[PDB]
Amino acid sequence: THQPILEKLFKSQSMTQEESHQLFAAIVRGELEDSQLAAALISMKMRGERPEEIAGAASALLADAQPFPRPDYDFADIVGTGGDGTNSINISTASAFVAASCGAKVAKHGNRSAGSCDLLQAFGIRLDMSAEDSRQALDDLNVCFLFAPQYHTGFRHAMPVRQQLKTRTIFNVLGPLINPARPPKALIGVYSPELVLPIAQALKVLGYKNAAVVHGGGMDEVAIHTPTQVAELNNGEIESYQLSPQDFGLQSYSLNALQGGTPEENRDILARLLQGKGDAAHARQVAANVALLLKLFGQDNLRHNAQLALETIRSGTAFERVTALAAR
Amino acid sequence: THQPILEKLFKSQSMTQEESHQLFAAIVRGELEDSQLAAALISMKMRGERPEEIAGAASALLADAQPFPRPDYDFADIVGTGGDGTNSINISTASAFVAASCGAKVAKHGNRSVLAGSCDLLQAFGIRLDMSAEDSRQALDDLNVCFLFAPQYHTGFRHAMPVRQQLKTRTIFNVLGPLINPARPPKALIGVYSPELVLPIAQALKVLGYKNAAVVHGGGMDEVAIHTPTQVAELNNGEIESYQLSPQDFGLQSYSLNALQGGTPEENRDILARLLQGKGDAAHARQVAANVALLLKLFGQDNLRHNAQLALETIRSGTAFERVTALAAR
Ligand SMILES: O=P(O)(O)OC[C@H]1O[C@H](OP(=O)(O)OP(=O)(O)O)[C@H](O)[C@@H]1O
Ligand SMILES: O=P(O)(O)OC[C@H]1O[C@H](OP(=O)(O)OP(=O)(O)O)[C@H](O)[C@@H]1O
Ligand SMILES: [Hg+2]
Ligand SMILES: [Hg+2]
Ligand SMILES: [Mn+2]
Ligand SMILES: [Mn+2]
Ligand SMILES: [Mn+2]
Ligand SMILES: [Mn+2]
Repeated sequence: THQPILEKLFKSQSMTQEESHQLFAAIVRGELEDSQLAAALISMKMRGERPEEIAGAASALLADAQPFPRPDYDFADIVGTGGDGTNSINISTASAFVAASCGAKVAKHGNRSAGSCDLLQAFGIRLDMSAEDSRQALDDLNVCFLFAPQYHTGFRHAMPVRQQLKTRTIFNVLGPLINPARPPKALIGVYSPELVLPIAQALKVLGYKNAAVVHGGGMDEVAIHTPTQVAELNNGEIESYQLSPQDFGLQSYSLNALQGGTPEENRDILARLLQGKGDAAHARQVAANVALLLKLFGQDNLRHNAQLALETIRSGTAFERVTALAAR
Repeated sequence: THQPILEKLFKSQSMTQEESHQLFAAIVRGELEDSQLAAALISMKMRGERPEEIAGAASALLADAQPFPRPDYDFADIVGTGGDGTNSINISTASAFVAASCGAKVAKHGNRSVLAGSCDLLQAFGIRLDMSAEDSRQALDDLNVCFLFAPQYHTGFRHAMPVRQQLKTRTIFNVLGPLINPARPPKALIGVYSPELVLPIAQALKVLGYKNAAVVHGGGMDEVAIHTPTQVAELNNGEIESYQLSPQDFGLQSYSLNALQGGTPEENRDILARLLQGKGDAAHARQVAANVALLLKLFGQDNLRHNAQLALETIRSGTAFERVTALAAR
């Protein structure tokens, strides 16, 4: 029992990485009451979560998470906090398939909201695949999907309070920092510009090799309808800069061009897209995100990266990868 | 749905008395989930509850309080937030019967918290905690005193006890108890567990429209003390004045906090018996004399030395215990 930590929080005092690790270890184990878990989440919220706190929390959740045979070769994650406000299509999910077809190995983590992960079901992709096969799919197809629920069983002890609270808390940012395959590289999108730098520093503490945290025009990704604020981690060194669609040799578009629809529609969108028959704005936003991710693998010419991602798309070869995966 | 108010709280913004009233008017009817109530309580805790918010919340609780036929003559309450970690004898309860024995009408409101409490004492004396409002009002008319037990008049005060004990930390609820007397008295001697709550609580009382009141804290006790100076905030004719009083201001010897200490409920019951009968410890009598003395100030009696002297003669007289038995006889 950690009463001692809670009073520290109630005094607008931040926890140490270890104190936060304890608190969140007890949380995913259901050791806390609804009221306590809520007081913890709200006290941290009002004060403003610190990088060491976010790292300690994530560090805890991963410890509880189910095992995954982590490979040696380089692979990464392309995931975002979501809830950006601007109803858009599933950029990250599409980018994972295009990236896997553009050289990179992507092990994506994430769970159903409509929304995301639901259209993966629609493509006939068993969300509860075994850690054994996902590792296999990753080696053979350069991509796999790790559904949070089966890896973070304890995450359910926090859902009720989160829902009833209907407000943003540290759990919104801990979603992307807990891939059970512990990837060394990652493209992480955040719903707010103020989150870009904090997360970056969190990933550093978590010891990530190469990573990028993005936000632009309200999107928790790389934007085509406006500049994207970036915080890149490399060699334990962080750099801040901003990118525009012309930096990928792409033409700036409009957010509206990237607007979601419904289960059936969106399935068609991503299908007819990965098949190389979608809109131009859709192909652009994706290639832009894949282009920045490829920079985490050492490919520094964003324009060439974008051109390749775009041709890989138009190739249709990506969709043949949701099918190869849908058979296991 | 009060989601708009909860989102405002999470941004370190204060609610208006109206908003506060709405939010707590929902809390007492068990309409909020444990998570939401706890979030609401912690967010106000961390920021610091304002006078206007304390009033809104109290107004809400009083709205759902069972009725009580409020007399037109002057009467008062004498209660504190408790929880001062002092372990002293029951000052306010004793001061309640002594004040009545010399002419002051006292309709004391008592909260629950545990035996080990003022109501547990009166219960030990044989007093009916579930006496009807009519009977407590009839006792106030003839005996100058009566006890209004919280659980009997504030049925919604319970929908918060589970969360309150789980959180194991102070919240706005610790200070609402003393402000929700169901008879809505025009005068009151309220004690608080910390010096910084004196002014805010007196400011809330004014907002709630109290005529004459005094909020105090003295060397750790939520009562007027004689072992050290007492922090006071007095409301009179619509204005609040701040000052401290000292034992000497009452003409009383200054005894230690330790000499006021109590024990088991049984010790506490007999201690209060001997005291009220005019056979207790000097420390005990003196500490009560000081609280009754300030109380009478709310009744236009401005000389504290005289007030304290009257309280002492009232105590050695033994009538205060007489009124105890009489209250029990009903
Ligand atoms: O609150 P909402 O607006 O519904 O968004 C929240 C979701 O968005 C993110 O998807 P991810 O980062 O995996 O990107 P995707 O859209 O490409 O799946 C995240 O994984 C959530 O599932
Ligand atoms: O149990 P605690 O942690 O101390 O907190 C609650 C206390 O508040 C009440 O005091 P009251 O106003 O009735 O005055 P009295 O106790 O001096 O009679 C009650 O009698 C308890 O003493
Ligand atoms: Hg490529
Ligand atoms: Hg009197
Ligand atoms: Mn995304
Ligand atoms: Mn997104
Ligand atoms: Mn008291
Ligand atoms: Mn007391």
